[PDB]
Amino acid sequence: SADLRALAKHLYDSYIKSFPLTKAKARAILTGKTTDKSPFVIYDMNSLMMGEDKEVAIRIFQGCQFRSVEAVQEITEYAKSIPGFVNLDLNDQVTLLKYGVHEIIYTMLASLMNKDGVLISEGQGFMTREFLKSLRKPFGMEPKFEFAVKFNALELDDSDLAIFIAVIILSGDRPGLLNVKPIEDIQDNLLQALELQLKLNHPESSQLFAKLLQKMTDLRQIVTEHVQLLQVIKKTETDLHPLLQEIY
Ligand SMILES: O=C(O)Cc1ccccc1Nc1c(Cl)cccc1Cl
Repeated sequence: SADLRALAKHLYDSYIKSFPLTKAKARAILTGKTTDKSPFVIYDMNSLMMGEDKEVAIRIFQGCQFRSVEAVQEITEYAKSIPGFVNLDLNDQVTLLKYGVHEIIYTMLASLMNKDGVLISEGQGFMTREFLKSLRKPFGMEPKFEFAVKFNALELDDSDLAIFIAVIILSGDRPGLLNVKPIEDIQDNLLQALELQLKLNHPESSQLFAKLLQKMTDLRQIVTEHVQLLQVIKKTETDLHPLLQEIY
């Protein structure tokens, strides 16, 4: 039990060290807290180009593409610090990440979100949900917002997210994995540690562990729909990053 707690601290340390915008910073920026600075708000085309100070719809997709890329670099950096990940068969490390990064992006994306919009550029900016929903065509972050709303109601902090994200990466159901068993061995560990952490950090909360695993369903749905859209865009525009091209 003391070992699981120690494993939780490790993941947390590494999470802090791998992701410069945490959920705690992001919430401070959103709630006008004096620990951090207020963002500029992008709510329309006028304030959009007013906010680039700092086609529009194409410019914002490419922007999301560039931010996704950095996300992958940071998530990759984080995976290397999960005990046993770097000991795994190389082809599988690549496999696990290739299929997990999207799921993690949306998880941490919820960290940047409220029912009214999302933080961007390390909290410097705040693009509104309506402005995005009105962006066209095609430009329709709306399901990401609905998951965010549901997701953020669990009220997990960064030390929760750190373990949960580790679990996601270590998914032995990932397609085309050579050796499944060691990955599962690691995930079982992460899982058991997530169980204890949620039981210690949210004691009044019931079945939060179960509730937190169920959300992995929602994540699959989101990512499938995302990939479909991106494939349609790829055939309606002739002219992705070498990392972006790799995952897709
Ligand atoms: O612009 C932002 O920072 C939000 C954003 C949009 C698209 C893709 C990624 C990100 N941010 C982001 C980053 Cl930079 C790292 C880890 C997880 C997330 Cl959600």
